[PDB]
Formats: sequence, C-alpha cells, structure tokens
Amino acid sequence: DVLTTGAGNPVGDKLNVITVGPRGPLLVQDVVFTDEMAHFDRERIPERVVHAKGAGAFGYFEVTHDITKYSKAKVFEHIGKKTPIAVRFSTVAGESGSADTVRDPRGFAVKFYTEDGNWDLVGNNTPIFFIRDPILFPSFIHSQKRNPQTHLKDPDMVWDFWSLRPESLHQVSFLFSDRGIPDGHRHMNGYGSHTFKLVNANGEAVYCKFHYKTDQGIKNLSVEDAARLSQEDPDYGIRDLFNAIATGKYPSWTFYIQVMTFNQAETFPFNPFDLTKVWPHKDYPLIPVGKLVLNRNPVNYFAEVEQIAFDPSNMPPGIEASPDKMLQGRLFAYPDTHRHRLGPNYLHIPVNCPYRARVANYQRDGPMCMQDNQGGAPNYYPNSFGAPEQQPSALEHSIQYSGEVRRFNTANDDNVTQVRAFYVNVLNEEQRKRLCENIAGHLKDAQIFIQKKAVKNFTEVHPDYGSHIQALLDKYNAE
Amino acid sequence: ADVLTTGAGNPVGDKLNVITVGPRGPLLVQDVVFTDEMAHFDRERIPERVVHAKGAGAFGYFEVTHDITKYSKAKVFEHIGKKTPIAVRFSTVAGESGSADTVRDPRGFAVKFYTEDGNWDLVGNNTPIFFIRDPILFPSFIHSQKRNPQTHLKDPDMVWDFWSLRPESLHQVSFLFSDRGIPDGHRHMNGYGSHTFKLVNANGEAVYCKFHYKTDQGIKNLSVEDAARLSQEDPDYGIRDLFNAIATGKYPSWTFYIQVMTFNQAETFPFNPFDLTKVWPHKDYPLIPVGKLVLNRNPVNYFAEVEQIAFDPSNMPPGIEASPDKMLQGRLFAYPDTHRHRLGPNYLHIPVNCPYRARVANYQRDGPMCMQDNQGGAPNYYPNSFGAPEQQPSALEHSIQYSGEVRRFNTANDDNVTQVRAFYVNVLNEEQRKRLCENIAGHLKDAQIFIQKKAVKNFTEVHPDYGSHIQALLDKYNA
Amino acid sequence: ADVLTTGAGNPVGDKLNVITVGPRGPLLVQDVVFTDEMAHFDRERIPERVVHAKGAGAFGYFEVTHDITKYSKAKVFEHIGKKTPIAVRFSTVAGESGSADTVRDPRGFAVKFYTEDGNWDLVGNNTPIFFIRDPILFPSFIHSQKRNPQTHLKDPDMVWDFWSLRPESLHQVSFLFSDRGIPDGHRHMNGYGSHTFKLVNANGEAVYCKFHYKTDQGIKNLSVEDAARLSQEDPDYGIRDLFNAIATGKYPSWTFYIQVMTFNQAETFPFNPFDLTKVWPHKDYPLIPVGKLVLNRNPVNYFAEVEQIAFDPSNMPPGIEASPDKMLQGRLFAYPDTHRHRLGPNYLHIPVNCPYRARVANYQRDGPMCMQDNQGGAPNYYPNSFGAPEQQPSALEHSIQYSGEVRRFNTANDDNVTQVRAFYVNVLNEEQRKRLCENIAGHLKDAQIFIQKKAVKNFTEVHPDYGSHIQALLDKYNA
Amino acid sequence: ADVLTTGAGNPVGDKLNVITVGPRGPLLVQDVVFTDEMAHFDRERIPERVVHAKGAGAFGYFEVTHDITKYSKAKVFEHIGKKTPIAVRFSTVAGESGSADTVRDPRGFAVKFYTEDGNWDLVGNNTPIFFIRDPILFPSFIHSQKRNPQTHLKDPDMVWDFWSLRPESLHQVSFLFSDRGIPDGHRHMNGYGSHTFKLVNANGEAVYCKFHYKTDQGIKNLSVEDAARLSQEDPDYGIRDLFNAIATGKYPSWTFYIQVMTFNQAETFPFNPFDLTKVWPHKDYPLIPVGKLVLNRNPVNYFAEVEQIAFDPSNMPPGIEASPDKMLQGRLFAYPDTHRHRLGPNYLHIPVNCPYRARVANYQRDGPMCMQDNQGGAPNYYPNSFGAPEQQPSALEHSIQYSGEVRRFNTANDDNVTQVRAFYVNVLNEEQRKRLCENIAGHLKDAQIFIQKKAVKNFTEVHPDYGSHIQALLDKYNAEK
Ligand code: HEM
Ligand code: HEM
Ligand code: HEM
Repeated sequence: DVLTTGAGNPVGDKLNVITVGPRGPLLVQDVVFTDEMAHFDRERIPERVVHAKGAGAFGYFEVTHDITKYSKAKVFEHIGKKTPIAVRFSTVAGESGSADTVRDPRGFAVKFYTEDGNWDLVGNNTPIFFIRDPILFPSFIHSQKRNPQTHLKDPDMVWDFWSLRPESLHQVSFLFSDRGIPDGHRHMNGYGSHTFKLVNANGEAVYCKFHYKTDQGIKNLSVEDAARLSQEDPDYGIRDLFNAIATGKYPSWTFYIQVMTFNQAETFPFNPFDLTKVWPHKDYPLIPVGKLVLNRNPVNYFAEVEQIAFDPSNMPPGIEASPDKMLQGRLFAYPDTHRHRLGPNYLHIPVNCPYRARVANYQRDGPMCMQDNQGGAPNYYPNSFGAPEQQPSALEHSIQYSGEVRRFNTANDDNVTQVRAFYVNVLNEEQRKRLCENIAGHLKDAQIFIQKKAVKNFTEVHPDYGSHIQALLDKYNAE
Repeated sequence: ADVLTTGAGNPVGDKLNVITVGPRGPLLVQDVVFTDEMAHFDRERIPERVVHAKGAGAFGYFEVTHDITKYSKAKVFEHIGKKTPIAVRFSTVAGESGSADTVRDPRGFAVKFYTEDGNWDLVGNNTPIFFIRDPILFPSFIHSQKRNPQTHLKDPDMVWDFWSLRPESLHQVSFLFSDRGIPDGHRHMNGYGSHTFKLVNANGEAVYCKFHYKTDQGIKNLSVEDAARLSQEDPDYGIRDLFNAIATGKYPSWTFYIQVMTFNQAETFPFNPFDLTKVWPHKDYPLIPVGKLVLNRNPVNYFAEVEQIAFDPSNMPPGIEASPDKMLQGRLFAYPDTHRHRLGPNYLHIPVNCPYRARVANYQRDGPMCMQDNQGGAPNYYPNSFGAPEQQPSALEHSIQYSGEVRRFNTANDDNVTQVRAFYVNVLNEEQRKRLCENIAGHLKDAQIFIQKKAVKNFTEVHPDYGSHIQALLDKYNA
Repeated sequence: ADVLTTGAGNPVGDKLNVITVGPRGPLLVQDVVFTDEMAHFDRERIPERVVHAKGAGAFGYFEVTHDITKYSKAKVFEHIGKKTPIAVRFSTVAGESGSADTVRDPRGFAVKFYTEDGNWDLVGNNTPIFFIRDPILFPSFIHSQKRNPQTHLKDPDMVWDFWSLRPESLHQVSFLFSDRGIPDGHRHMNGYGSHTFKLVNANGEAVYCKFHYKTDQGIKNLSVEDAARLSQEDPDYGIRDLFNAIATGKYPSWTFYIQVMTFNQAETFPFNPFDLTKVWPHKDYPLIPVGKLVLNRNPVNYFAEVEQIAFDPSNMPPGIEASPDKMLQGRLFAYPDTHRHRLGPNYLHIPVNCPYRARVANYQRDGPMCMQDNQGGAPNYYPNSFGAPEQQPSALEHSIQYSGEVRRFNTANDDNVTQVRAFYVNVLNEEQRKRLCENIAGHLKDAQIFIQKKAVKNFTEVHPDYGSHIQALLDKYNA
Repeated sequence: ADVLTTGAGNPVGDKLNVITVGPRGPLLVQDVVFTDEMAHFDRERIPERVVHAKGAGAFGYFEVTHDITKYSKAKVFEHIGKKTPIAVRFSTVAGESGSADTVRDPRGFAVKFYTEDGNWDLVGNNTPIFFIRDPILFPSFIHSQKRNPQTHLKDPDMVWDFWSLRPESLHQVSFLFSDRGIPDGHRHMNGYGSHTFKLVNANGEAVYCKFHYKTDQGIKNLSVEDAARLSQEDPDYGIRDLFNAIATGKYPSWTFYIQVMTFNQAETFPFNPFDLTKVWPHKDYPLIPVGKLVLNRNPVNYFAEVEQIAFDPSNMPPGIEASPDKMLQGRLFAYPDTHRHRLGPNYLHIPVNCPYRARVANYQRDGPMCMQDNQGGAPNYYPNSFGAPEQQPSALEHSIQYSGEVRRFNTANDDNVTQVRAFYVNVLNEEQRKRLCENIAGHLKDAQIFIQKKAVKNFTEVHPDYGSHIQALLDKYNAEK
C-alpha cells in the first residue's frame, strides 16, 4: 500500500521533515507535513452535550407478533420482518474521558432503517425521568454537570435542584436503587419512556409505551465493584459489549408495547403524558412485538459511533408523538444539536443515512454536500416538471385539544404516589436499605439546608424513607 | 413521480400547509416536516471564496500528444495519447457571488487533473504574470481591490494608492488594462500557470518550466462598451456562454505547452527567473507542445461540482514540484488552509475534490463530516509492524543547496519596467496603446490627485509617452 | 504612526518581504508574521444571508410622539418623547452579495429597537403583503427566485411555474411589478411590518395591529430604464445614496403608525386577518400616529455593523406579541436558527446585536466564542436557592383559546383575487396599469408557453382586462 | 435578584413551564423563550483540544528578579522588579475531557505572559525532553497513545509498537515511568520550555537557551497505588488541589531560570543541541536565575478562562525567538492552526487570549464572530499613504545562515542511548531503577511478545541491567497468565 497525501500524491518519506541543512529550519514546501498536521489539528468535533460516553453495535429488529391493528408502520408490517438497526449505549453526565461503571441513567438509542425512512427510538434504561417539562432540562443537566467556576462535580447543585423540584422523586429513587449501575449494557432494559401514538391503516389511534427487555437478564454492579472498575477499566461497558459480539455471544432484547386507548388515557389516575409516571403493568400489560439483536461490531468507532445521530422526531407513518411536553421539546432539540455537533448535512453521514429509503425532496446545498445534491431535479414545490410529490397516506392523525394556548404549571402534579408504591411495594427491605444508603452517601456532601428540604420530600413519599435517610445523614454530618 | 420525504426519508403527507391549532391558530413544534425543510434552507450557504468568488465550471479531459518524459516523470505525461480526466473552473477576482462576468479583472483558469498519482491542480489564470512578487502583500492587494471597510463601496483611492506605492505592478496593470482585460467569455482566452515550476524526470534530473494552454478557439475580447452593456443585460454572460457551448457539442479546448529553462539558464536569465512579474520570452524559451485540454461535460449540479470544488497549488504529483518563487511558495499554504475554512476539515472527500483515480492511504483519521470507512480499523500510527501504508522512495522530492542566510530579502530592487516597455512598444500597436491609456485614465481619474501623480510617475518610468498621454487624459477628466 | 503587530500583539519588523533561505530560496515556516496574516485573510468570509444578502445599513433612534399606552404596555412606547436607539438594514431579496441594488425586487427594511426590555426586532419590508401565506412554501419560492440548480442562471420558468401554480401570489406580484417595484433608493420607500401582530396593555387587554413607517422623504421610484442604467453604472447605488445622505446630515426619517383591529373586528373581517396576502383597508382601519424613525449615523466598519447584524422577528418585548399568521409563525423559528449558522451560537454577543440597554441575565452558558465573563460563577440552574435571576410574572404572555383540530389546513384556495382586483382597478390609474402589464409581460415572456398560459389565466381571474392585455403584449414577444 | 431574560434581554414571565395548546396539548413554536434557551444549550460544546484535553487553570504574575538583559532585549525582562501578568493551564496528555488527573503521563505547563510587546506563550511540560525529535511523527505518536480506532479502547500494542520501532523515545520514556510520571498535583512539579530557543540582545547578539521553572513548593509524586485509588475517588484531584490552594492563600510559585549556550558552544555540543530528546547538563550549562512565577488567582468561570484559553508557541516578542529544533519548528504551525479549528478564526478576541497589555494594530480584518470594532475605517491595505500602522525595524528577527541542501534529513539514528544511560545509572538510585523497571513491565506486559522483544532489546542498548530486569519481570507476568 502506497502512503499518500490527502490528495493521493505518493509520499517519499514521512518520518523526517524538509529542512535547510541537517540542523536548519522547517520549510513551507514540506506540504506532506502540513497536510497531515492540519488534519490532525482538526480531528476533534464537539462531544454530545449529554450522553457523551458511549458504546455502539449493529444488528436487526425482527417482528414476532402482529400489532398491525395498532400501527400501520412498515417496520411492523408483517410477522418475521427484519429491519436493520444501529444501537448506542451511554451514560449521561460524564464527558468523553469518564468511566462507564458509575451511577447514572443509561442511554439506549435504537435506529431502525425502514423503507418509510429511519425511525429513531431514543430511550434509556428507565421508564421514567427526573422532570416533566422540557424547559427545565438545560438547568437539570447543568446541575448534574460541573460547577461553572471550579469545574468540579457539585452535590450542592445536584440536590438544590432536586430538592426544589420534588417531581424528581420517582426517578431519583430508581437511579439510586441497584439499577443505578448496570453490569454493562447487555444487562439492562430499554424504554422509550415517553408515551407515543400508534396509528393503524384505518386511521384510528392509541397511545403506547415501548419496552425492550434484556434477553440476557438484569444484572447490576455493587458500588464497591463499580468503583473498583471505574479505575481499573473506565471503558468496561465498551469492552464488554464489543467482546460479546466479537465472540459470537450476540445480545438481544425482547420488544413489547403497552397500549392505552384514548379513553383509558382519561380514566388513568394521573397525566398519561407525564414522564415521571409509569403505566402499571398489572393495568396495562406488555404486548409482544419482536426482537432486537446486536450481531455486528463497528469497524471504525468515530465513523460509526461518535458520528451517529438519533432524532426522536424521526418517526414513520404509524408512529407519532404524544402531547408529552418532554418529548415535544425533544422533537426540536436533537436535529438542532446535530446540525451543530455534526453539521448541517449530518444525515449524509453513512450511519445516519436513511439507506433503505428513497430520499427525495426540495432541499439543496449546505456545507459538505456529499451526494449529487439531487442533480438538476427541479428545486421548488409545486412544479410542473414531475419532481417528487407528497403522499396523502402519510398525513398525521389529527386531534382536537381544548384550552387556552398558555403555560400550564405541572410542578404540582402528583409527585409522590407512584414513588410510594415503588418504595414499599416494588422494592424489598434490602433494596430499600441500600436505596437509603446510596442517597445518603451522596446527599451528605450537600449543604445542610439543602439536606433538610431533600429529606422533607422523601418524607412525603414515606416517613420511613426520609427518617432512615436522615439517620445516615446524621451519622455522616457527625464527622 | 418520486415520493416526497423529509431528510430522514419519512414520507410527507402534505408539504404545502403547515400544522396549526385550528385553521387560524399558532404553529406547532411537532410539525417536524416544516422544521426539517426550514432548518436546511436556513443552512444552504457556505462562505464564498475569499477571492475569485464568481465562477463557472465544466469538465473533460487532458490528452497527451507529445513526449516530454525526458523532463518530467509525472504519470499524467507517461505515454502519448493518454487521457486524464479534468475539472475546470473559470472566474473573475474582486467581485462577489452576484457580480457581473464581463468586467475588467484577471480571469482564474484552474485545472484539476485526477491522476493515478493523485490530483494535480494547476491553479492559474489568463495572464503569465501578476501584480506583486511577494506573497505577504497579497491580502493588502486584494483588500485594495475589494470594498472600502466603511462605505462598502468600490474605492479607486484604495486601488491606485496601493498600485502606485507598488510599482512592480506596472507589467500586470498594463496587461490588465489592455484589450485582454475583458475576454469574451472563458472560451476565448489563454491559461498560464504563471509561476515557474520544477519538473523532474526518472533520473532525478530537474528543470524549471512554465505552463501555457492556448485557446484553440482563439483570443477574442469585448469592447468596454459591450462589456458594460452585458454586465447589465447578462451578469452571468460567461457562465451561459460556456454552458451553451458544451451543451450544443461545441466543446472548447486548449493546446497545452511548457517552456523549459535549465538550472544553468536560470542563472543567466537577465532577471529573476522566479519573479512573478516577469515572463520567459518565447524567443529564448520556446513553447514545447505537450497535450490538449477539452471540456465536453457541463456540471449536473453547480453547487456540488462548482461552488464546492477546491484547487490547491500544493497538489502536485511526483514529477512536478514547486520553484523558489515567493508567491507560489505562499500559495502552497493559503489554499488548503482557506479550504479547510470554506469547505471544512474534510473537503477532500467532497466528490469533485476526491482523488478518485488514486488510492489514498495514510494515517489521517476523523475530523468533522468523515464520509468513508475512515480507513476502518487499519493501524493509525506510522511506523508500525502491522503492515499499513508505506512511504515510497520514488516520490522523494528534488534536493538543492541554497546560498545566503535565512531572513527577509527586499525585492523592491527588482526591475519594474524593462519588460513592460517591451510590451508597451513592441507587443502592442497604436490602437491598443491608446485604448490602454484611455482605459487606465477612465479608472485612475477617480483617485485623489496626489495618487494620480504617483501613478503617472510610474507609467512614465516605463515610457515617457506612456505616462504623459495618461496625464493628458487625466487633465481633461480633472476638469 | 502605530506599531504594526501580529494578531498576538507582537511588533512586525518587516511585513513587505517574507522570510526565505537566501534571496532566491524557498519560504520558511518560522515566518509566523506571514502565516498569521495569511491565515486570517483566509477566513475573512462568512456565509451571506440566505435571502436579502445584498444590503445597506445605518443607525439612529426612534422617538415616541403620540400615546398608544392604551394599546401597549411595551416600554419603548412608555411615554411621549421617549427615545430608543435603532439599527436598520435595507436590502434586496434574490440577489447575492455582489448584485445590483437598482433591480426589481421587494426591499427589506429591518429595524432593531434597543429597548430596556431587551431588543425588539421589527423585520419588515417595503410592502404590506407577500406572495405566499404559508411558511412551508417559502424555501421553494426562494428557490424559484434564485439560480437554476444546474446552469446557475436566473430562470424564468422557475419564477413563473411557481407563481402560476400558486395564484395567492397575485396581490404581491401586482405590487412588485408596479412602479413601487424599484424605489429610488432606500430613503424614498415606505416600511411595513406586513404581518398582523398583537399588542397588550397593562391591563392584559389585547388588540391586533399592523406596523407602518411612511417615508418623510416622499415616495420616489426609478423607471426600468434608469434602474437598468444604474445596475450597470453603479451596482451599489442604494448604498452610496443612504450613506451620503447621512454623511452630509440629510438624515432620513419615517413617521411610525399602527393600524388597530379589536378581536371583535377580527372575527367580522371579510378575509383572514392573519393572511399575509391581505391588507386592512385604511378606510376601515386608519393609521394611528405613534412615533418617528430617524437614521443619523452611518456604519464605521460595514462588516462589523451591517454584514454581521442580525434581526430576529421573535425578538419582541412585553406589550408586543405574535399573531397566529402562519408566515410570521414560521419566521419565529427561522431567524435565530439561520443566525446560529451564519454568525454562530453566540451571535448575540456581537456588539450590534447585543441588547446593551437591557440587563441580560439567565442560565445559558458556554458555546463557541463565549465573549463575556460568561456570567461568572452565578448559579447556572433554575430554580436555585442562591439568588440567581428570577422570572417576573408581569412578562407572561397573553392567553387565547383557539378552536379546531391540530392539523394542516389548506389555504391555497383562500381569496386570491378580490383585494387584487381592488388594487388593479381602484389604486392604479391607467398609466400605471399599462406599465404594470408591460413590466409583467416583459419578464413572463421568457417562460415556456404552458407556463405563460396558466399565468395569464390567473391575471384574467383578477380582471379580464388585466389578463387579456398581458396576453396581447406576450403575443408580440412570442411573435 | 435580577430579572431573568432570554438572550435578547426580553423578560421571562415563566421559565418553568412551556406553552401548549391546552393543559394536555402539544408544544408551540411561539414559545421562543424555550427555543432560545434550548437552542443555546444545544451548542455549549466546542471541540476539546486534540491533546492535553483535561486541564486546570490559574492566573498570576511573573516578576523579574535578576538582570539578563545582556542576553535578551525582551521587555518582559526589561528590568529587575518588573511584573507581568500571566495565565497558566496545567494538563495531562492522552486522556480526554472526562479522564482522571492522577495517571502516568506527561503534564502540560503553559504560561501566557501578557507583555507590552504582545503575548509570549511558553507552552512547556514537566519534563525537559520528549519522545520524538521530528514533528512528522507527532500525530502518529499521539494516535498510538490514545484509543484503538475500532474498539475505542486503550491499546498497549499500539503504545509499545510505536515506542519499540522508535527507540529515540528511550530517554523521555525512562522519565515517564520514573517516580515523576505521576506528580502529586500541579503545584509539586517543575516546568520546562524543553525546546532550545534563541535569545537576542539590544546589540543583535544572539544566544541559545532553555527555560526552566522549578517548583518552589518542592518536587512531590504520587505512588502508583494512591494514583489509582485517587483516579477513582477524585478524577479531578489536580483541579481541586490547585483551586483550594489558591482559594486558601497557598499561592504556588516557581523560580524562573534559563540555560545559555553560545553559538560557539553549540557547534561543539556532543549532540544536536536542537534535539528534543537531549538535555544540556547543568554541570556544563549552569541554570541562570531570572525571575519568579506566582499563581494567586483562580478562574471565575472555567469555560471562559480555561477551556477557551489558547497558547501558541509562535507567540514570541522581540528578544525571544525559535531555534531550528525540528519539533518546535512544527509547533510554530500546529497551535494557531488547531486553535482556528477549536475556537475560531478570531479566537484571539476571546478575553484570556487577547494581548490586552499590548496595542494590536494591523491589516487583518473580518472573519466570523468579529467582536471588536474591526479596527473601524482605518485603511486596510499596506502600504498606504494614509498613516495606518507601520512596521518598526527594531522588531526584525535575528538572521543566521545554514549549510546543507533543502531536503529531509533522517535523524532516527542520532544518539538514542547515551544520555539515557546517564539518567539510569547516575541520576537514579537503586530504589528508583527497580520502580522504573516495574512500572515499565507492568504496562508493557500487555503488549504482544514480539513487541516485547524489540522493546527490551532497546532498553538493553541503554544498559544490560535495564533490559534484563524488565525481561525478568515480563516473564513472570507472561507466565502468570
Ligand atoms: C500569493 C498569492 C496568492 C494567494 C495567497 C492566493 C490565495 C487565494 C485563496 C486563499 C483563494 C481561495 C480559494 C478557495 O477558497 O477556493 C484563491 C483562489 C484562486 N486563486 Fe489565488 N492566490 C494567490 C495568487 C493567485 C495567482 C498567481 C493566480 C493564478 C495563477 C490565482 C488564481 C486563483 C484562482 C483560479 C482561484 C480559484 C480557486 C478555486 O476555484 O478553488 N491566485 N487564491
Ligand atoms: C415565512 C417566510 C419567511 C421566512 C421563513 C424568512 C426567512 C429568512 C431568513 C432565514 C433570513 C436570513 C437572515 C439572516 O441570515 O440574517 C431572512 C432575511 C430577511 N427577511 Fe425573511 N423570511 C420570510 C419572509 C419575509 C418577510 C414577509 C419579510 C418582511 C415583511 C422578510 C424580511 C427579511 C429581511 C429584511 C431580511 C434581512 C434580515 C437581516 O438583515 O438580518 N422576510 N428571512
Ligand atoms: C511536534 C510536537 C507537537 C505538536 C505538533 C503539538 C501539537 C499540539 C496541539 C494541536 C495542541 C492543541 C492546542 C489547543 O487545542 O489549544 C497541543 C496542546 C498542548 N501541547 Fe503540544 N504539540 C507538540 C509537542 C508538545 C510538547 C513537547 C509540549 C511541551 C514542550 C507540548 C505541550 C502542550 C500543552 C501544555 C498543550 C496545552 C496548550 C493550550 O492549553 O492551549 N506539546 N499540542
């Protein structure tokens, strides 16, 4: 193989630079050096604003059951249908150099390359989240990140925000339970979290929840181990995933959904669209749909993992968004941030390209335009020259909403009920004790006035929750 | 007719109406179709070329007709009858993207050769010489030619102040204001590499050279009157003329020659052989026919194949190297540098720029908008024991020893008039000399009178009649 | 004089000769002075605006002359005699950065009011109406107005195939091809907010409005002949005229008025009061005097104060809000979006864009080129228990409840002729009608006949004489 | 409490709830308060430095304590007692933005002196030498120190394949694996310009030199164990230490020296004086005291003052110039180039990069995010008959003449063991050598065996004991598995 410059010019020697004499200065004509150096100098792009640390693999999605009565989406079109998928696992707060085995939620994004375009299901390992209004997401994330002056993690920031926004109770509980630190990516479940809308061939709609359970089973790391691992192998999650697939132990998840008719959405105790709530299985049981199988490792991490981009707004006919405020905000945020992190034409990047689909429209140009830019095809719509036409079949399902167009406060929607049921029913005493210790061990670094409001909140879920945490805190502050 | 889609390939039910709440209500964020299309339109523009922004493009090939292997081992020259695909871009200089084509200004005539040894870019224009002989005055030169930093208007004071303060411009200024100043479209003008380059053959022997490609359609210019009229009637006269031609099968071509000056002759040349304000008289350095340039294919999409194309003088395949000309030396850096800005870090992946006849292989990786496999998992460090791309000793550059110390050498002492008088008195006949003086006076008349004097003194240093006739004309205007 | 430095503040000894190895040797990399200046010159360009690229800017102030506090609580109108600094930019539409000013096209008349309640951006133009009334058609309309994607030439088929398939364009097209189509410079044209907006008073009561700013210098237009001559003679006519006036003290001004329409009146309105293709008859909704716009200072550096300026329709202070106009609605997103692309994430830090008479404070941080103290160490999350900025309830937005389903509502078939027939028959006299048909036909004749047919079909719909006369003229052209 | 606003300064009524059509309806585009804040959130990340990504910043001053004017006319040295404000950024090399501070790896030690003659950046590390001596191998070396291009995991075969095929590295490698590989915080390590620079006096006379700033807080390193326990307990240890130190009055300081080698001495140095893998023995070239560096102020906002800070070795004011050191010659280009990418064309306008103690005037204009007045209406072309800024001849660079032709001269074979043997036997005590061999074996034992052979091969060239002690260890390891 002949070593070349970016323009393909053979290189004579790329181990020594051109100089005027053996001990003289460097010359501009040594374009070989500059060409390489200039590229080295531009190797980095900005990391994801959140979920920066990640692992990636590829595979397919396979339909196992008929749910066409609910969704007309081609990805579900017929039993046994296989569609290629791209998956990206990740943590949340930490940046590119951080450890994988730390307490944090886990991203679990799945990209389906369907013939009706790509369908990005950007979920995580928890069915719920910390807040229910997108406008608090930047603040939340800031509080989870580094102090603006010291650039250090700040318990005060974390808990002042959480104590002031108690709706964070439900997810804060899930996050500090054993599931706060899964043993790798293959031993956790995935959830779309938000409520989405399914539409069938008949134009009738229903609301759903997406779920994909680990076929390898749930397995978590104790805090002792997680800590040891955060230092022995910060990239433990990446290694584990890549070695499994590499050795043929292809991990898979069983994909189900929960269905809620519009009526049920009403009789539902709470706001069905509040991200801090779940749909109790007992009441809305899981419906089998298919499998997700990861059977291929990336070849080039930067090209296939760092540059991949998932947009919740990527939804094909049969799948639509619900009124969930959080999701509504995510419809804008992802493409927006992608045009920034990656570039105006990031969808032309191989992994983000909707290759099983025929992309035709009236969009043109932009930096780094790679394709033919759709040749000389007429660029305005409508036109009398046979350019791409719109197709009615893919029209969105319309609903009539009532009320004024204003800001409705949801800070006071139920913040503790489901949290109680999870604390006293779902968990057992061990889990319950640990839950308290993990919270206590982290909250203890916060200022006391913050510690106090935090505990009041936990007390509202259950006096035992708060009081036991308060006990450990006392122990901690005793020192 | 194709099915209309979003960038992610999702079918669009209706792209003529936006989603609102009620027929006369606000716009919805979930109308992802609108945002997708709008966010792209919003990013359709990249920055124009800092200079030579207005252009035209066409494609074809270069075919070798004569054997010059004795001078250069470049593959593009390898054997007679050999065709090498080429991309060309014609352009003006000062004007920006919407300026008129038929105006006095030099003309860019850039040629890209997709050779097996990588791309070879010959970035030249319709003149053998330039206005200055040191790269460091180029930005100031261009500034003086563009708009006033405040009024944002053309400034004759900036134009002639700089020229009169830099008398080395006499030669090019004289060519610029001659009939050749406004070629009748790109098909009727010549092309030159202007700079002296270095050719190396298979024995390691080298000579200096000049590249010329004479228009096989013949020299044909526009009267200033016509030029003015077309600038109003058809600002893109050049683009249209080039395009109709090729589209109607009247493929324009140029005969490619080279002038050779041995290293010994380089010493005995009257002037500095590397001074860009000088030419190599044919009378002493005959044109040697080499091949032909033929443009037979119009671009399919202008943005993709013309606006985005990038030519780098540093792109020279084994056999062709740079000379110590200061100007060329400076351009060795400017182009890829500005290209990494205008197009992006990975601009060489954009199709028209990709060296597709070559086999690129190196240790460069990542960068924004990485398009290929990013060289997969191949070892990314050199040297290495895992058999990656090797450097080949054949392509090693020509070696030479130089006299003197490393520091800035004043070149304002170089002749500024000798060849100019030659051009004024011999090369041009009465008619022309007159239109020449008239063309200059019509532009210099607008400059402050003290500048007019500094300039006349220069035209006088060439020939007394040259300066005085201009002053005669100026006196009229100044009244 | 001042010592010449590199950008880093290092003194330059000689910036007229580059460092080379000997008088006739190659260029050195340690000539950082050269690289530094060249690297910057290489990045002077940024993308020009996607539309309204060719512009002229100035500065001045707004002064309240009358009292409208009963309609709006906005501080800028707070009390008679109150003055607010303004920034303004006039412009054409389709032409790119180097096009001619004196050509047929609408004219942007953007006004930035630097108020204590933050910047208020009134982005309007010389017409009260527009060609389309749904933002999703904009990119196509603009495309059809610019160059052919392949030949890169102005294309009459694209212009008329679009306008003929979308007759809602009739009104603004009749206005554009009338005398008002080519105002004699920026100072002799009116300014309009075009869109219907909403005003809110201190009591929470709201009304709809139209913004108007009539030229005190009187309406003056250029004949097509003059326009042509000038596009040739002086492509930057509009720039020079504005600049010279202010330079000599002939400060241009505009009387600012508003038309008011109560919500009751909004219901009874014959058309859709938020339809961008329609006006509110002065007879039924008279102009109410408000203040004065005065431009008394030219820019000192064009690139910094004009090219880099950015107006966002979504920049509206309390007392001023958006109406449901689909067009306005989309613009709320498009500008800050395109601005983050053309200028960058922190384009609001650029001096001309900074709301300097306001006290910006929030939880936003970082981003490319953060130019301030980035709000120091203040709490970067909301809410917080550390006295960081708090939302003030009085700035809440006005609440309305709309009726109907959330879906795309076709408006292509709204009224496209009535108000046009009024303008053609009532407003214009015969000299004007003649000239209008001549101007239209003169451009419509370059279009293919089927395109011509459909066009004349719509004009005939407005009035049999309008359509028939054009046809007549066309017949001569096709002959 | 100030009023909360959008980026355009418009007051925000409610920034805790978004606008929807009804309490259970979709989100509206007209809620621009939301979009304005969300849009910015979506952009707060810029590219991290390609190397030395993880860092810590602080500010203070440089004070002249001795007179070295006979060597340099640089104003920063102008006279005894003269103080010049400075900015410093410490860092590691390989790890990216979230990596741990306490890990074996060199440490960046950048100093920006805002002088009257412009800024002077002395971008050095905590070592006098480096792994390679030709800039064309730097990208390769860096790639080998980072993640596998496919697995994205650290890769020992990559690390050692490079170091074994490029033995010139032996010197700095022997240092990187010594106790000084993991300093205890940034306050207990030395600072070196490393490269050989050139000093010029008011007479035009020039000399070559080495800059050194010794830690007044004294040398101090972390044991491998603490370094690891720490990489887990506090991955930001270095930042916290430096910050608290300064916040509690423990302002850290360094003493600034220089070594001078005349041109005559230079032609007789047993090695290439401009070889980044060599040092000038203090015995033959005594350290000359010059001044002092003091860090007494912490940043107010890290992003603005630290992540956005940019140092360019090419930023040198009159009196200070570069030497023909191949490595340094390369960096003269890399930094401004990379900065244009990382920060932006006008990255010099960012406050901490601005040469605020100097008076910037030239013919450069425009570019994205032009923050200043863009030098108003001043004439933008040079020369001009309108007064605009002028070159001052006194600032002209020092000129030398070199012998030889213009080409690539291999240096892969210059001395690779001599100076290293000195360090191994003379400099280090028995204790140290053992720890050295151990820290090497512990990391190299993961590399393939053929890579191991070649690596040991070279260590042997430095000293039979060196190589055998490592091999001895490699065997036990390779056996254990
Ligand atoms: C030292 C002097 C010069 C410098 C620093 C220089 C710099 C530049 C730069 C930065 C560009 C922008 C390229 C792009 O953005 O694509 C440009 C374009 C161009 N220059 Fe030069 N130039 C110099 C002299 C000349 C001369 C001597 C000629 C003709 C032989 C010339 C012909 C062109 C042409 C044809 C283009 C169009 C390139 C393209 O389409 O990519 N320039 N020049
Ligand atoms: C729904 C249709 C419209 C959309 C989406 C839209 C979009 C745009 C965009 C993206 C720009 C670029 C601004 C920049 O780069 O700084 C722009 C500029 C401009 N537009 Fe619009 N526009 C629309 C309708 C109109 C209308 C109806 C008016 C006024 C009545 C208008 C007046 C202008 C002006 C004056 C500029 C120059 C702005 C500046 O100098 O910053 N546009 N428009
Ligand atoms: C030929 C070898 C070298 C090249 C081409 C090179 C290249 C680079 C580049 C591109 C950066 C990124 C700067 C930024 O993004 O702001 C960097 C950072 C850095 N380098 Fe080097 N480097 C080289 C050798 C070294 C050496 C031996 C030292 C010290 C003497 C060193 C110390 C640093 C430090 C401390 C930083 C931090 C700079 C900052 O904070 O702006 N590098 N280097």
